[PDB]
Parts: sequence; C-alpha cells; structure tokens
Amino acid sequence: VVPFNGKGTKASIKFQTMVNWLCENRVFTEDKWKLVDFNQYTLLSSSHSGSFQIQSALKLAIYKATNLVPTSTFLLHCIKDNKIVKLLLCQNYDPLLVGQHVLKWIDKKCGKKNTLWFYGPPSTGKTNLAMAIAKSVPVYGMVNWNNENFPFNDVAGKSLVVWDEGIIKSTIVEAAKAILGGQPTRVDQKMRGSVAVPGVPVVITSNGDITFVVSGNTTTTVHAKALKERMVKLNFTVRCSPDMGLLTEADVQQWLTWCNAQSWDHYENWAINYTFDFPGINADALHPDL
Amino acid sequence: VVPFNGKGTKASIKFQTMVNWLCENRVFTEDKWKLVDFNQYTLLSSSHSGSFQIQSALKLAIYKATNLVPTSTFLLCIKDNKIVKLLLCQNYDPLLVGQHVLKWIDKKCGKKNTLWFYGPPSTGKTNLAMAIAKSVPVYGMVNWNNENFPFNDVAGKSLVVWDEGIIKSTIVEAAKAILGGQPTRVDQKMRGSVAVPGVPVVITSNGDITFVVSGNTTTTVHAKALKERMVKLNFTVRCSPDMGLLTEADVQQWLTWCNAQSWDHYENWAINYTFDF
Amino acid sequence: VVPFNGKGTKASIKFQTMVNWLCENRVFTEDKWKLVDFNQYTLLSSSHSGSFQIQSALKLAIYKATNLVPTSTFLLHACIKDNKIVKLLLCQNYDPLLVGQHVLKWIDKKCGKKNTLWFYGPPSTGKTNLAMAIAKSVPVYGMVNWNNENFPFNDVAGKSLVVWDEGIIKSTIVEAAKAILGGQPTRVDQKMRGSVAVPGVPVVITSNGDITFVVSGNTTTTVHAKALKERMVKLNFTVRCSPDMGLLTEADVQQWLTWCNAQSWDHYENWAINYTFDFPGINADALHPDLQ
Amino acid sequence: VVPFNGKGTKASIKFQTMVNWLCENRVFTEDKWKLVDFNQYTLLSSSHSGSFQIQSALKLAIYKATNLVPTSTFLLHMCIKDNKIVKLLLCQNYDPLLVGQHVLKWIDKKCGKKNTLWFYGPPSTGKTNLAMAIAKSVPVYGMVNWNNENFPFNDVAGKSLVVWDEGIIKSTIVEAAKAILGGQPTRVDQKMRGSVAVPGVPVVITSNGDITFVVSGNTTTTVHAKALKERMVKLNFTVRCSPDMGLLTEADVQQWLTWCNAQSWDHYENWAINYTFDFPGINADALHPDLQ
Amino acid sequence: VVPFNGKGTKASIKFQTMVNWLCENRVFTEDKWKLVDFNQYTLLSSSHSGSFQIQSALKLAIYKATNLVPTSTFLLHMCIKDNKIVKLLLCQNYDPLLVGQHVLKWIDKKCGKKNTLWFYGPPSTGKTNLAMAIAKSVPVYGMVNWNNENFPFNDVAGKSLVVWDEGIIKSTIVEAAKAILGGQPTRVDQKMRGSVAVPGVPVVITSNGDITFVVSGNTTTTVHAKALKERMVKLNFTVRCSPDMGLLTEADVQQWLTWCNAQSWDHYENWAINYTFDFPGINADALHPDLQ
Amino acid sequence: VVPFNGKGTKASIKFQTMVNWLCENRVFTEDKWKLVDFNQYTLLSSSHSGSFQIQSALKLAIYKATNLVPTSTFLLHAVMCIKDNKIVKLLLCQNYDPLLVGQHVLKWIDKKCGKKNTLWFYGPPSTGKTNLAMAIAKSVPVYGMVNWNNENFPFNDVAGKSLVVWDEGIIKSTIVEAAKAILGGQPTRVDQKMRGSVAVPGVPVVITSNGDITFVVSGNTTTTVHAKALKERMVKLNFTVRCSPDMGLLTEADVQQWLTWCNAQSWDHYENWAINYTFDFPGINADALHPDLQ
DNA sequence: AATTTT
Ligand SMILES: Nc1ncnc2c1ncn2[C@@H]1O[C@H](COP(=O)(O)OP(=O)(O)NP(=O)(O)O)[C@@H](O)[C@H]1O
Ligand SMILES: Nc1ncnc2c1ncn2[C@@H]1O[C@H](COP(=O)(O)OP(=O)(O)NP(=O)(O)O)[C@@H](O)[C@H]1O
Ligand SMILES: Nc1ncnc2c1ncn2[C@@H]1O[C@H](COP(=O)(O)OP(=O)(O)NP(=O)(O)O)[C@@H](O)[C@H]1O
Ligand SMILES: Nc1ncnc2c1ncn2[C@@H]1O[C@H](COP(=O)(O)OP(=O)(O)NP(=O)(O)O)[C@@H](O)[C@H]1O
Ligand SMILES: Nc1ncnc2c1ncn2[C@@H]1O[C@H](COP(=O)(O)OP(=O)(O)NP(=O)(O)O)[C@@H](O)[C@H]1O
Ligand SMILES: [Mg+2]
Ligand SMILES: [Mg+2]
Ligand SMILES: [Mg+2]
Ligand SMILES: [Mg+2]
Repeated sequence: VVPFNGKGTKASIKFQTMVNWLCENRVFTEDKWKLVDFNQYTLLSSSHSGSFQIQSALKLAIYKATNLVPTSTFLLHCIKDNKIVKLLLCQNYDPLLVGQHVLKWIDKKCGKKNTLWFYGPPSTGKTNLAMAIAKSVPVYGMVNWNNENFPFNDVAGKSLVVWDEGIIKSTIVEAAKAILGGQPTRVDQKMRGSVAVPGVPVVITSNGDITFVVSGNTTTTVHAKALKERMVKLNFTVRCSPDMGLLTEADVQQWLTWCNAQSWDHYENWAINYTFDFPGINADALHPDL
Repeated sequence: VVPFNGKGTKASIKFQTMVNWLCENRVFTEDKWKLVDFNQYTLLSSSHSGSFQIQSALKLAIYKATNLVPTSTFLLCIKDNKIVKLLLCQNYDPLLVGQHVLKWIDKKCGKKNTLWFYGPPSTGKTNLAMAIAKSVPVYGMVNWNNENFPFNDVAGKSLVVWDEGIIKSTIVEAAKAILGGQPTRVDQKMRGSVAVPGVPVVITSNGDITFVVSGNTTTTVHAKALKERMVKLNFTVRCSPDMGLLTEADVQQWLTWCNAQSWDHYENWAINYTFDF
Repeated sequence: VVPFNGKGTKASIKFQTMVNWLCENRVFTEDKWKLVDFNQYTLLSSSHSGSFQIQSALKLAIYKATNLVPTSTFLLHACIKDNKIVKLLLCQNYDPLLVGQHVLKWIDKKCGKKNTLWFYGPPSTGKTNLAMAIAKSVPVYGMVNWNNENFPFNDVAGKSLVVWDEGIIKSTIVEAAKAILGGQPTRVDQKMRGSVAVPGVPVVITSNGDITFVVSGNTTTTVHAKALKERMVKLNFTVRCSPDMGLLTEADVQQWLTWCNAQSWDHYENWAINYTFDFPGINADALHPDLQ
Repeated sequence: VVPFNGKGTKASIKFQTMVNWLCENRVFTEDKWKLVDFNQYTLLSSSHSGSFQIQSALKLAIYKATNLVPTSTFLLHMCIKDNKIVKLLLCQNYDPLLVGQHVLKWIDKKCGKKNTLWFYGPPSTGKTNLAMAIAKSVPVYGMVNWNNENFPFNDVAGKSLVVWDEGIIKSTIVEAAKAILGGQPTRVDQKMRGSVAVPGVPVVITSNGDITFVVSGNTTTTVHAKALKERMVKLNFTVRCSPDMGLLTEADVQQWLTWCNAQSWDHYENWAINYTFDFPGINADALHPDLQ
Repeated sequence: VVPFNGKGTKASIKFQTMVNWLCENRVFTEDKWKLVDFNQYTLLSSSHSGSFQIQSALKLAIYKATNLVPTSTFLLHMCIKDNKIVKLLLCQNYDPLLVGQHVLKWIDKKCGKKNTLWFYGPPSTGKTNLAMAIAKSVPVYGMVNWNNENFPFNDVAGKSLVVWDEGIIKSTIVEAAKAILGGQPTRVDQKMRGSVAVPGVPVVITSNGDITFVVSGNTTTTVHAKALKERMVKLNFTVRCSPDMGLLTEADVQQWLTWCNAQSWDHYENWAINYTFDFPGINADALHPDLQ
Repeated sequence: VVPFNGKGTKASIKFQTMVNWLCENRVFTEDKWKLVDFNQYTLLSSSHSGSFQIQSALKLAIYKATNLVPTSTFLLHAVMCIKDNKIVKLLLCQNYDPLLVGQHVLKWIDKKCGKKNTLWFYGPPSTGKTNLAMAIAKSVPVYGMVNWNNENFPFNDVAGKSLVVWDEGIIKSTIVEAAKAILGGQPTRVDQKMRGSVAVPGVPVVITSNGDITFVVSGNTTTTVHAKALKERMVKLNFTVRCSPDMGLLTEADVQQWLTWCNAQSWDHYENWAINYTFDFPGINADALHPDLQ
C-alpha cells in the first residue's frame, strides 16, 4: 500500500496547504470562510479555476476532519445550572444517562437502535435541543419527508441528520430502515447516480406518532413492528417559558464535557436490552453537584 | 484566525479593486452599473471571463455591504410626504409603524421579525412593500402558492418579499423557521442545498391567507405559535389611481424624520404584541 | 461618480467599436445583421467566442439605444381614408383616432395601471395581424413561451413590447402574470442569469376566448378574474375580414400614427379621468372631418 | 450601412471559403458532406471546435442559398401518363394538374392563410410516401418531434418545410400549433438559446383520424376545431396501394411539377378566388388530354 | 464535385489513421476496442479530448464500414442437421429455410412495408435468445428504452437494427412507434442535440402478450389495430425449450444463414407475392431433402 | 490484431501507471482511495483535469480487474473452526445445509446457474436477511442498488457492477418489463441520466422483501398475471426462525471462511440438483450434512 | 441548460 509518486507542481502544493489551513482552523462552511478570511476568498473567486477549488477544498477538509477523529473530539474541543440540565430535569429525565446515550449515539455505537426520537406536545422544547446539537457538528443534513421521490438528498457526507414533524410512508418505511440503523447503503442524488451513504446518526422530532404508515389517507399500520426496531424514544411532557432563547454552543459543549469524569455503570447494564422508550427518572436524581 | 498567505496574480488585485469600487459607490445591481459606468461594463462583457467576474463581484459587493453595518445605516414638509397621507387615509398611525419597522429591519427586536399584508384588493399594498424593498441593498422574491417549493431563491438577500401565495398545510412547520428567523436548510427544486440563515420577510396577499389551513378545516392550535411573533398589518379603502408608484427618496426622508421621535411609545407597545395594531 | 480606471486589451476596444457601430446603424436583430453586413457575421461565427461576442454586442446595442428615448419616437420616424389599418378599425366600428392616441400614450407607459391591451373576438378578425404590425415597429419585441414551465417569461427582459399571442393564464404562473401585466417591476430567471429585475413593459394579448377565467388544473375558477379585469383594457373584434388582406407592413403603422399624432389631444383628455373596461363605440359627431 | 472594417485571422478566411464552397456545391446536410467529401469531414471531426465549425457552416450555407429565392425553383427543373405520382393521384379520384398547381403555389407561401395540407384516410394508402417524396426535394426539411412536451416545436427554424407525420394536437401544445400552422412570424424557443424568430413555414400533416378534435387527459374537446379548419386544406386518400409500389423518388416529383407548371393556370385561379376547406374532387369534364 | 483543398495538422492525420484502423479491423464498439487494443484505449482516456476522439472515431468508422454495403454481408460468412437454431425451429414447427430467407430479405430493408418481425409465445420458449442471437451479428444494434416517456427512441440513429425486448405500446408513444416501425426516413430527437436523421432500420419485437392492444391509463383500446398489423410479421413460439440450451452464439447464426442463402429461392417469392400477418406453417412434404 | 502505433506523452504514461497501481492495490472505489492514498487524492483534486482523471482511472481499473477473472476468485481469496463462522450458524438455524448454499452462491456469482439469476430471501422482520445480502455485496469489487423511488429510472445504478441488490423490493405494474429484462440475465442496454444508453452484459441480482413479489401491484390493486414468468428466473429461500439482537453487522471477512470451505469439499451432491433446478431451495437433509459441522 | 420531475 505504498503511496504513488505524485510529486506535483506548485499549484498542487498550494491547494494542499490551503486544505490543511481550512481543516486546522475548524472552517467547514462558506460563510465561516467569508468571516474568517475575506482576502483569500476574494482572490480565489476571481476566476473559474479559482472558484472550482473552493468546493473541492471544503469537501476534502470536511472529509479529513470527520474521518480522522470521531465526533466526540469535536464536541469536547456552573455544572448544575446549565439550560440543558434544567430542561431535562423539568422533563423528568436523568441528564447524565441521556448525555451518555448521545455520546454513544454520535459515534455509531448504539447497535441497531441508533436514533433519537422526540415525541411530545408541541412547543415544548423539542426542535430547540435538536438544532443546538446539530449546530455543533462540522456539518449536518436535513431529511426531506416530502416529494415522495427524492427524500434523502444532502444526507451523504454529513455527520448527522435531523427530522422534524416526521411522516413515514411504506415507500420510505423499509428503505430508511438502514439509515435509521446506520447500515451502509447507496442513496441517489439529483442529476447523479447513487452516493454510498455509510450510515450517520439520526435525530427525529415529531408531534404525531410515526410508527403507523400513512397509506395515502387511511393510515394503516402495516409496518407496525418494522419501524419500531430502529429508533429509541424520549417522550416530552411539560412546557417551558417563552424566554429561553437560543441554547448556543457553550452550554451544550459544557453539558457534553460533564460526562468525562463519571462512570457509565448503569449504561452497560442498560445496554443489554435496548428499550423502545428511554426509562424515565424515578429516584436516581440529585447528583452530588445537583 | 491567522490570515493565510495567498499572494496572487495581478488579476486578483484588479478584482479586489473592482470590488472595493463597487462597494464604495453603493452599486449593487447591473442596472446601476450600466447607469453609472458604461465603459467598464462594455469592456468586461466581451468574454465569458468578464461576465463571470461581473457576477462574482456583484455577489461579493452585496455580501460586504450586508455584513459590515446594520441595514438601517443604509437608510439613515413632514405632512407633505405621500406615505404619511396614505397611512392617515389607511386609518393607522404612521408613527407606530415607523418606529416598529426600524427595529424590525435590524435583527435585534427579539424574535419579532414578521410583516404581512392582506385585506381589500387593489389598495396600495404592493406599492409600499416594493418601496421598502427598493431601499434595502437587495431583495428576494418568491411565491407561496406552490406550498411545496416556496422558499427557493431566498438565500443571500437582506430582505425577502412574497408578492403572492396562500398558506397550505404541507409547509406549516418550515415557514415557522423562516418567519421566526432561525437558520435552517430548505430545498430549491432544481438545486440541493440552501443554508438560509434567516432574514426579514414581508408578504402581500389578497385572499384569505390568515388561517393555518389543514386541507379544508383550519387547526388553530398552530395559529398561536406563529402568532406570538407575527405582528400583522392590514390595509383599508382603495386609493385613487393617480398616486402611482412611491419612490425611495421620500421613504428615506420619512424614516429620517421618524428616527428622532420618541421611542417610549413603541417600548410600551412592546409589552403586548397584539396581532392587530 | 468617477469612472473606474480599467484598462482593456485591443480586443475589448474592437468590441466597443462594434457595439458603437451596431448602435449607430440601428441594427437590433440577427437577421438585420445578416442583411446589412453578412461578411462580418460570417467572420464572427467561426468560433464559440465569436457567437458569444455576437449575442453580447446585440444586447448591449439594444440597451444603449433603448435608454431614455421614449419608444413613441421610434414609431414616428416617417390621403388617410385609404389606410388599411383605418379601414380595419372602421370595419370593427371603432374610432381610428382615439385608438391611435391610446396606443401612443400606452407604449410610452404614460397610461397608468392599464398597462395591457386585449384583442378579443372570433377567428379571422385581424387581431394577430394588427398585433404583429404594432410589434415590428418598435426596436425589439419579446414573446411569452407557451410551454416551458421553468422559463415562462423568458425573452421579456431587454425588450420594448411583449406580444403574448394565443393566451391562457396557467394556474402555475397566474401570479407572475398578475405582476407582469400590471407593469410593476419584478425579477425573473433568465437562463443562467438567475433573477433579472425587469423594469416593466407594455403588454398586448390576443385570444379567441376569455382569459380572465384561470384554469384550475382541470376546472376554471373566477377568484382572479376581478384583479385581472382591474388592470386590462379590452377591445372587441367582430366582423370577419377579407381572405386576402395581406400582412400589415411597418409603413402603414407609421402613417397611421403620424396622422394621429398631430391632432387635438383633448378627447383622450376628456376620456382620461375614468378608464372604462372597453373603448366606447364609434360616434357620428366625434370623427375628424378628414375621415368624413 | 457601410460594412464594418474589421478583418479576421487566417482561420476565419478558411471558414469563409468553406462556407462558400458548401453554398456553391449545393451541400446542405451532413449526409451529403459525408458522401461527397469524407476527408474534410474526418479532419474537422477531430475536435470540438471542428464540429462547431461544421454546424455553423451548414447553417450559414442554408441561409445564403435560401434567402430571397422562392422554394419552388428547387422543385422545378418524357411521357406523363406513366409517372407514379400521376397514377397515384388519379387512383384517389383527384385532378393531378390542380393538385400540382396547388402544391407549387403553396410552397412559396402564396396561398394566404391556407398554409397547411392535411392528408386523411385509412392506413396503407400513400399519404406518408407522397409527403416524404415532396419533402425530399426542398433544400432542407424539419420535423416536429412527437412526445416532448417541453420543447414541442424544436427543429423548425431555418427549415423550409415542416412535416407532421402521425400527429395529434394535444391541449398542452395547441397554442403553439395554432401559431405555427397559421403561417405568420413568431418566436419559438430553442436549445442553448432563447427564441429564434421563425418567419413562417409551410406545414404538411398526415393522419388516420380527425385532428381538429383536441385530446385532453381522457376527454376530447371541439372548441378549437372551428378555429383550425381555416388554416388547413383536406385531401381524402381512400384507395389502397399495391405492395410493390416502392418508395417514391425526387425525380418523379420533379418531373410531375415541371410538367404541371407549364399548363394552364386559369382553372386554379377560378377555384382560388374562394378557397374551400375541402379540395374539389376530380372533374371528368376538365380531364386534360395528356392524362385521358 | 471538387474536394476541398484545406489540410490539417498532425493531430488530424493521426485521427484519420486511427479511424481507418478502426474501420479495417471491424472494431465497432468500445468493448471490442478494449478487448483488442487496451494500450491505446488507456492512452486516449486520460483527457477530455481523448474521449471526444474515441466517440467521433467510433461513429465515423461505423459509418464508413456500413455505407453502400448490404447488411446481410455481415450476417453471411459441418452438418446442418445439428445446428441449434435449426433444431429450435424444427421444435417450433417452422421451415428453417423459409425463415432464414425471410430474415435475409428483411435485414436489407427489402421486405416492403413489413419492416417488423414479432415473436409471440408463452414464457421460456427461446424468443429472446434467438432475437439477441441475430442482434450480435450486425455491426451495431440498438435498444428501445422501456420507461422514459420523453425520449423513448434514443440509441436508434446509426444502428443497423433495433430490438424491443418485452415491449408494450403505451398510448402516449403510439405515434412515434408507428413512425419507427414504418421503416421510412424520418428525423428523431436526441438529448443535448436537435434531431438526427434516421434512414429507417429493421425492428424486431419480443413479447409474451398481445402488443396490438394499446394500453391507455388503466384500460385497453383497439383503435390502433390495423395500422400496427400492416407493419408486422408475427411468429408463434410454443413448446418449452430445454432448461440448459445456453446462449446462441453468432457462429450458429452465420452457419444457418449461409446455408439458407446458398440454396434456391423459388419457394420464397411464391409467398412473397402476398405477405401475410401470420407466418405460414410447416408441411412435411416441402422440407429440404437435407433435413428429411 | 496488430495494435495501433500511437505514441503517448508523459501525462498519458503517468495516467497509465496510476491505472496499473489502482488495479494492483484493489482500490475499485473512491472511499478506499481517500482512505489509502489521501495525499495523492488531494493533489489530483486541485483541477478539472485531475478530477476527470480520477473517474477515468477508477473505471479503467475496475474493467481491467474484472475483465477476465471470475468474481468467485475475488470472493474466495483465502484458520479457526468451521463452526465458529456466524453465517454457518445462522444458516443451520434456518434449517438449511450450508454446503449447498455456499456452492450455489459460488456458481451463481459467475452466471453459471442457467436462467436462474435472482436470489430471493423471504421472511418476517428481524430474521437476518439484509445483513447476509449486504455482507455478500461487500466482498465483490463493486455493487449497485436499484433506485427505490425513481420510477422514471428504476435501474440507473446497474452499469458495470458485479452485483445488484434490491432491498424491500416491491414490483410495480409500470416497472415489470424492465425488471424482467434485468432479472433475465442476458446482454442488454439500459438508459442512463443526462446521456445515452450503456451496455450491461448481465449482472447477478439479490433481492430481499418482507412480502410476496410475484404478485404485482397496479395502481392500488394486485394482479398475478406476471407470476409464472417471474418465478421462472428466481431461487427462493425462507428465513422463518427469528434471531436475537446479537449479530453485530457480519463483516465481509466471514464469507471468505464460509466459501473457501464450501469449495473445498466434493461436489457430488449439487450436480444432482443442478440438472433440474427448482423454484424453492430444497430443505435440510439430516443424514446428508457434512459431519465436520454436526 | 435540459432533463427529470410531479
Ligand atoms: N404599473 C403601474 N404604474 C404606476 N402606478 C401603478 C401601477 N400599478 C399600480 N399602480 C398604482 O399603485 C397603487 C396600487 O397598485 P397595486 O400595487 O396594484 O395595489 P395592489 O393592492 O397590490 N393590486 P391588487 O393585487 O389587486 O390588490 C395605485 O395608486 C395604482 O395607481
Ligand atoms: N400567412 C398569411 N399571409 C398573408 N395574409 C395572412 C396570413 N395569415 C393571415 N392573413 C390575413 O389575415 C386575416 C386574418 O388575420 P389573423 O392573423 O388570422 O388574425 P386573427 O383574426 O386573430 N386569426 P385568429 O388568431 O385565428 O383569431 C386573413 O383573412 C388574411 O387576410
Ligand atoms: N418501407 C417501404 N418500402 C417500400 N415501399 C413502402 C415502404 N413503406 C411503404 N411503402 C409503400 O407505400 C405504400 C403505402 O403507403 P404508406 O407510406 O403506408 O402511406 P400511408 O397510407 O400514409 N400509410 P400509413 O401511414 O401507415 O397510414 C405501400 O403499399 C408500399 O407500396
Ligand atoms: N442468462 C442465461 N444464461 C444461460 N442460459 C440462459 C439464460 N437465459 C436463458 N437461457 C437459456 O435460454 C432458454 C430460454 O431462453 P429465453 O431467453 O428465456 O427465451 P424467452 O422465452 O424469449 N425468455 P422469456 O421472455 O422470459 O419467455 C432457457 O431455458 C435457457 O436454456
Ligand atoms: N446497524 C446494525 N447494527 C448492529 N446490528 C444490526 C444492525 N442492523 C441489523 N443488525 C442485526 O442484524 C440482525 C437482523 O438484521 P436484518 O438483516 O435487518 O434482519 P431483517 O429481517 O432482514 N430486517 P429487514 O431487512 O428490515 O426485514 C439482528 O441480529 C440485528 O441486531
Ligand atoms: Mg392568432
Ligand atoms: Mg403515416
Ligand atoms: Mg424475454
Ligand atoms: Mg433490511
């Protein structure tokens, strides 16, 4: 497996150095490139040859950053007063257990049931947490439940997929099973042929139940047992005040950094059987610093 | 982050100087470029490379203008103004709307970035929206009657105006992100990605679009969710066809006069964001 | 402000010279370019860059000639009872004098919200003939694509009149027509140049059937009828024409508008406060004595 | 209108020389170039620019040799009772002389609004064969593509004839069909461009069933029918043809039209004073002695 | 006609030499080129110009080899009783001599209007195997794509034969199908291009049900019955084939056709006077003495 | 068959060497290229010409590798106990003889099994049907998946692929013709996107469905017209015994153990079935299974 | 872009 000779001219070396500079500075989107450095962007976008290099460098940097180290490294790079822990205790759940669950889920280590399902009443802290999580990974994709024919664009290459108000029909019910479970497969692209998506973490929030397939309008639960084998649920019960705002990067970063000095002793025992619904908190709250 | 050493050819510096000239002279469209400097347009439009450079320079100048200062700086007799007389005839107080729009176009008045027009047909509703959109650097137009492909061509524009549409069910949730002003990703029906970061929106429509229609029966539980941050404006009895189209200089003078007025009335109005003024 | 200090290669100066030559000789179409100077057209068409230069130069010349310079002047560069257009107008029992004044005031955008002009009637009534005769007199005119579904209003930007012929208001593009027909500026996609910000142009529509009934996929609705009616001017053609009238040339339009230009601008001013849907019928004591 | 003083490179001179050679050797299609000069085709097809030059040169040669020359001159150049077309026309109970005169006058756009010929009848009767034989003598002919409802009327610009073989008018493209069949200048969109300004082209249509009825989804409408019959002339082909007839040749139609041109024109004018939808049948009284 | 004197550079000469080499070695497809000379193919595929040259050279070589030459010469080049095709035809109750003679006549567009050969029967009877056996002997063969509904007749220009495997005619492509199976020169539509001139090619169709019944929506119509019947010759296959017969190679086709051609033809033109929709059966009293 | 005497340049020679490198190092895909030789990928991806050369070299390497040698050589290639193989245990649990299945899939991957060109796995959910199919599909040099909702283009992905996979296969009425043509396994031509048609010389197909597929759906109803014809070109397996959430995504390296063993033993039990195939795979024989696994 | 796409 010795590398090819290659060598390369000055342009190749300059492009490789630019890719390294982008990767080491945590720049992964065009807007971040514009904010961080404007002179380089303006110089590069002055010609067709320069404009072609922008997309190539961006995707190469994204791939190198994603493949070289796991997402946990990115998510890690007052403890009992953060917004996340307050919300989670309000919704009657142990923050530590779900934190361990998400840390395992991002790295594709939750077995077949590698998904986060959010079922609950509307306007009760559902999409806010999902968006806060999704903004911390280098890049995230959004699944299109509609159009019945291109429902999985911009999924390949991304490090996490997000679903809102999910509606699942039989035409996606079993096709999306591998994506929900993180199995490698091939997904088509517009004006292209297949993309070979290798499996990504998936989080879905829905007001209505999704395990029943909408058979046009009758909504027949033919794939009853099929869908529930892929996702684990985390129900939402109570409401919250309308002045919470954006949960930002710092709070979620600290919340995920919390689970770096404790032990997961309950998780491995809970890992023996994957419950369809996450077990609520009963009498195991009040961590020494809570 | 430390800048990267990217010493380029002379063409790069020429493009940089061209972009600087475009941004300094407030030229943000092809028509203004042709009106001001026809020689440069003719010189550049002689080859594909020149056309590409023109397009890239326009986009970069627009972005530099937008992401440098808030848009109000691009805007900053009293009764003789046409807009004053229109709102007086539209039985609405011009002062409250003037103080509201300035905060609404700054992306800082909380999450209250929503304007919308409906009511009597042929009553000066496209005129005001067009005059407002002619004052921002650039505006983006898209309809809402498709209710399946309605957010195409909205990224990169300071303000988005919808001169048509009807609210359907399939896109109830997605608008709740764009109307709210939160970053999201939407389809474009010919391309793939959008990465829209959220921008102020103005929509004008004629028919009943107020209800969040679910097929035929409106499910009003979702209406309040939009309603916390969907302050509405309504028009009234039709206008004479002599006024025509309102220009942009009068808008400048009107907003400049309204800038120095009291800000306490709107702050007191801010406690209760009623859906009708 | 101060013009930018750009320096261009000799090829760019040659391009500018060609643009100036095109503007001075009033050449705004490819066919006219072939008729006048075929040698240079053949010279340019050797390579792809030549074709690109041809298109760019044509568009630039059209814009340079069209800026300022109200369109009516282009129609006034050059007895009257024997005029074919006048005879056709009398055949339909309409005033040949008021129609000319309305055309003059409408092609310069000095009309108001009534930016359109509808030609309605049974087949073989000269609607298309008159529409094309009016169209060919302006520098350049566009047309609405009948079925493209992605660029329905292409060939509109950079023009002077739009002769939407056989017309039907598709429910897919009903709201774009609601904006184009009104004359207010709007932006549309233009085959690579996404968004165009059209300034607005006068419109003429011909049809054998009513176009205010928008087809709703399969059925026909009436919700949009009032809005379209508010900004349209109708004109009813009823009498069948002779089988061998022939095509109306540019000279007939030139003569008719030249005659209508230098007369009393007062009857239109009387019929300027109220813009009724349809033109009034012919009146005995309202025609010029030269027509009597 | 003094032509531009610009002068091109040597490659442009070679392009002009090739265009002149193509125009003066009566080569208008790729097949003629392939079977006349294979070497030049092979040398040009070695790169993209060569193919572009090929296409542009062919189009320019078409324009040079077609402009300001009536089409019938190309059709015009022994016994007459043994001509295949004459026998076929006599079998269908039509006057060959009148049909020949009508075809000669129709191809020159000198028939007013009757710009379309319609061949109607049961299968295996000779409509397609005769239509193709007529269409094979013009400098170049274009065909309307059947099932592409996004660019339904491509391949029409530049061509001197349009053939609609086995055509049915659909409600999606009926406006464009009405515009094209009329025989008036319009603007139709083309690939890699926008609009082409086709100045009217004669059309021939062959069908087994009625086409005035317009299909739409699963229902047939008759609103457009009365607005179409004025643009068409109908010929009824009934008598079945023998299997050994073979394909007609351009020589047969050339001889037939050359003979038909030199005869009397009074009967055709007498019929043409009032054009009718249906072509008059054979009149045994006229019965030119050369065909008795 | 005097050939053009314009010469080319070394690249054009090399391209022409490559075209001649491709023509002389009977390399008419990419697979054969890769199989024979992989080194040159690898050398060429390293740039866009190389791929363009590959496509152009292949097309030009195919045209040069297949022009002004009967197609049957490619079909034509041991006991005949043991040939697999002969045994299959005997098992199907047909005369191999007559079928081979009809195939030879049909392939060189010399079978009148009967320009379509149809195979009909229950599943697993050898229809597709035989159809593809004679499709690998012609230089290049084309396939009609099943589900496109917008470009149903790509890869048909330049091919010497067309195969329709498991084909059913939908109501939206019946006109184009009729035009193609007619076997007359027409013009078709191509992606990224504007119409190619197809001079008519033989078509062979295999199906399990009846294709003369046109499917429209969810129902079946029989309006287009006689027109489709006039252009086809139908063969009936029954009796299930051996489970391990294999794939019929081109050597079997060549041997069978050479033997069929070497004999007489007097028994063929007896039936060729009146072509029938149904192929005549086998009578034990008329077989060639070799097969008795 | 004298080759053309054309002389290449330095760039062409470099491209040929790169193609040889790709063919030798078994890199017949793009992700493997990024994983193994990332720096060269970055050097090549700095221009349009390099981007074109990447695809050209990949296609040429795939063709050169798969042109002559049968795919069974790629599968076999090249030791723990035989009973330790997870696939063997699963097949035994499903009441099937692993030897017969291994021999059949070795013969089927080379198109040596007559008209039978499709493998069908039928069973209730969670019996381990997708895992085995994907494990087999990960051993071939390159595989394709038919499009799920692309009704206009249901077979775009099958173009120069060693195997095609159809998960949750449901056959509609408007796809039956193309589906039958592809499943037949004969040299055909299929339409791509944005371009003309390409040639497919026949590709083995593996399918996985939770319900019957010989019953074809039409609009909203079901018809059995295309029943015998589809059954004429399929071999069916039943996975009735449900499994436990234990098998962690069976890797490709398992099949090398399973197939190499199966090819080792004598074949004088499969040809007794290969003379006359059946629609359904014969069940388990108690007094015939190889004692090395009992 | 046109095709594909609905
Ligand atoms: N093309 C035009 N040129 C000049 N003035 C115009 C034009 N169109 C409209 N106006 C004027 O603008 C005012 C209102 O026009 P308009 O913008 O159409 O209102 P509208 O409510 O959006 N039309 P509608 O959609 O029927 O409700 C009136 O004073 C009109 O005279
Ligand atoms: N190609 C033509 N050449 C010459 N004169 C023509 C031609 N087409 C139409 N005419 C003349 O124009 C008259 C009818 O005008 P026309 O262009 O058909 O307008 P129209 O009434 O709108 N027809 P239609 O669009 O079907 O309703 C005919 O009677 C002819 O005298
Ligand atoms: N491929 C062919 N080769 C030779 N002669 C042909 C061919 N096709 C048709 N013919 C002759 O043309 C006669 C029928 O004319 P045809 O071209 O079918 O016109 P048509 O009546 O329009 N047929 P159709 O279009 O099917 O309704 C046949 O009897 C043949 O003599
Ligand atoms: N892929 C294949 N490999 C080997 N032999 C094959 C193959 N396909 C078919 N055969 C042989 O060909 C025989 C029948 O050929 P076949 O192509 O099925 O005829 P067919 O009836 O036209 N097909 P069908 O359309 O399903 O009826 C089979 O019995 C086999 O002997
Ligand atoms: N992503 C995964 N990670 C770990 N184990 C998995 C995964 N996907 C499937 N499995 C295991 O594979 C076995 C069954 O998977 P599978 O092959 O999908 O059965 P199946 O019946 O084919 N499901 P389906 O294809 O949707 O009908 C179980 O033991 C699962 O635990
Ligand atoms: Mg008309
Ligand atoms: Mg026909
Ligand atoms: Mg078959
Ligand atoms: Mg599965």
